[PDB]
Amino acid sequence: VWKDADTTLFCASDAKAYETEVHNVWATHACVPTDPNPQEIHLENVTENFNMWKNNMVEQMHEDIISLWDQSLQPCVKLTGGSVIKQACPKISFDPIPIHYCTPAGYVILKCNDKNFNGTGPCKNVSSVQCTHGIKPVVSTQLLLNGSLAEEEIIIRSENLTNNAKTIIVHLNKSVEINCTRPSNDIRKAYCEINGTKWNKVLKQVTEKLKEHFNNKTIIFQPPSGGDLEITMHSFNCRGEFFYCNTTQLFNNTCKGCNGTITLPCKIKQIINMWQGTGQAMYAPPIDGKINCVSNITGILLTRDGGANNTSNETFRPGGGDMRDNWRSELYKYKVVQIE
Ligand SMILES: O=C(O)CN1CCN(C(=O)N2C[C@H](CO)C[C@H](C(=O)Nc3ccc(Cl)c(F)c3)C2)CC1
Ligand SMILES: *[C@@H]1O[C@H](CO)[C@@H](O)[C@H](O)[C@H]1NC(C)=O
Ligand SMILES: *[C@@H]1O[C@H](CO)[C@@H](O)[C@H](O)[C@H]1NC(C)=O
Ligand SMILES: *[C@@H]1O[C@H](CO)[C@@H](O)[C@H](O)[C@H]1NC(C)=O
Ligand SMILES: *[C@@H]1O[C@H](CO)[C@@H](O)[C@H](O)[C@H]1NC(C)=O
Ligand SMILES: *[C@@H]1O[C@H](CO)[C@@H](O)[C@H](O)[C@H]1NC(C)=O
Ligand SMILES: *[C@@H]1O[C@H](CO)[C@@H](O)[C@H](O)[C@H]1NC(C)=O
Ligand SMILES: *[C@@H]1O[C@H](CO)[C@@H](O)[C@H](O)[C@H]1NC(C)=O
Ligand SMILES: *[C@@H]1O[C@H](CO)[C@@H](O)[C@H](O)[C@H]1NC(C)=O
Ligand SMILES: *[C@@H]1O[C@H](CO)[C@@H](O)[C@H](O)[C@H]1NC(C)=O
Ligand SMILES: *[C@@H]1O[C@H](CO)[C@@H](O)[C@H](O)[C@H]1NC(C)=O
Repeated sequence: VWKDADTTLFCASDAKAYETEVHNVWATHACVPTDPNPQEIHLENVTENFNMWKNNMVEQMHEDIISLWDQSLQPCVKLTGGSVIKQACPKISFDPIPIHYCTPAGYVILKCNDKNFNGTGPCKNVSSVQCTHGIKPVVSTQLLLNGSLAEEEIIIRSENLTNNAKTIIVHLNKSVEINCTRPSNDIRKAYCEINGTKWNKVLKQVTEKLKEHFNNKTIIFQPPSGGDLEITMHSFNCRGEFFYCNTTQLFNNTCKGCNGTITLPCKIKQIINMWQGTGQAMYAPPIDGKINCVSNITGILLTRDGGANNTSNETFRPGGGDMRDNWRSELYKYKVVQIE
């Protein structure tokens, strides 16, 4: 037997001693080797309750990535509320590795295997594990990149869909590749390429889903409605440089003559509004050469518009901000229980 519980966890990863990539370096000195012979035990006829939106694993993971980034990203200037900390800003090596989260002696992780699980509520196929799977801690906005895929249909996730303040995580079942380049030799201009057909058909499918959850209303996509660039743009980090990308072309409800390659305009930014805590950080101009990342779009962060009850439509805008949602998109199937 086992009661819901909250303990300190420990991490595991196959990081490399000689690799100077920051994620490996942090995982070398903060985690242990991954479990060599894992084994999950299936709890026969057991039904368990899960709550992805009220899970402490997420906060512990969040703290980890805040520390990783605090030890690894070295901005030339940092401007946190009166503080103006200055320091050398060498260009660093950057590429996330999977991180496992593991329970201490006396606790275990239950793993929801219900292929249509939405994150909250009950779960009939429950298995126990000592460690989560390898989770890449990919920091980004608007789009979830390089995560897992939904096992069956496209899953919709929300602490409470009725409430229009709580964010709507969409879990795709078919990844969409995003290919972003800063060509070699204005060195701050860059662009991401997406297959239109692939994208647009997926967005169609997403529309289907949202309609079912909203009395099959009219579903409208629009770009953010004000805010800072980290919010109005799809932001992420590629090879250490902060890419901001305009995603207006993706939320074009019109799509006809739009089945080709979608090129979204992007810029690398040196001054960013940080996500760890309040403050600004200045980095040095970008490295030379063809800076590129090819990534899987695996989920979308939506925020539904308020004050529409009295109409026949529901409009959604891409909506990042709280990184804890990124972690939630992989941790949704897990929960810690104190063993009895
Ligand atoms: O705990 C919370 O809910 C808020 N925390 C307290 C302090 N924070 C903020 O003030 N902001 C506000 C600001 C715009 O308003 C955008 C910030 C952001 O996400 N920047 C960002 C930088 C680099 C990358 Cl690659 C990226 F994907 C995103 C989030 C952080 C979270
Ligand atoms: C429960 O999950 C497992 C994966 O761990 C998979 O075989 C299937 O979805 C379920 N199996 C049984 C026997 O219920
Ligand atoms: C998730 O499933 C539960 C039923 O187990 C339901 O109560 C809840 O409303 C669902 N949430 C979403 C977003 O589908
Ligand atoms: C991208 O998606 C494909 C299939 O959807 C998968 O095989 C591949 O591993 C993914 N790439 C990354 C970097 O996760
Ligand atoms: C993904 O789920 C949708 C329903 O939202 C379904 O129509 C589609 O066929 C699924 N795609 C795959 C590859 O399972
Ligand atoms: C709008 O929708 C919310 C949630 O469905 C509801 O509580 C509220 O009464 C509705 N209308 C107004 C005018 O607030
Ligand atoms: C979900 O949100 C709606 C709108 O704010 C609210 O009326 C309802 O009570 C909420 N449900 C829960 C369980 O908090
Ligand atoms: C990504 O784009 C670059 C330039 O647009 C191209 O050279 C490269 O082949 C592309 N890679 C993939 C996997 O599409
Ligand atoms: C784009 O997507 C379609 C449909 O998924 C696929 O058939 C095609 O090979 C992809 N690439 C190009 C260049 O059209
Ligand atoms: C994205 O591009 C459109 C036009 O293509 C522009 O009107 C919009 O302002 C751009 N987004 C931002 C955040 O500047
Ligand atoms: C996604 O995975 C690919 C392959 O490992 C990597 O090249 C790319 O940098 C990743 N994207 C991000 C944003 O981490």
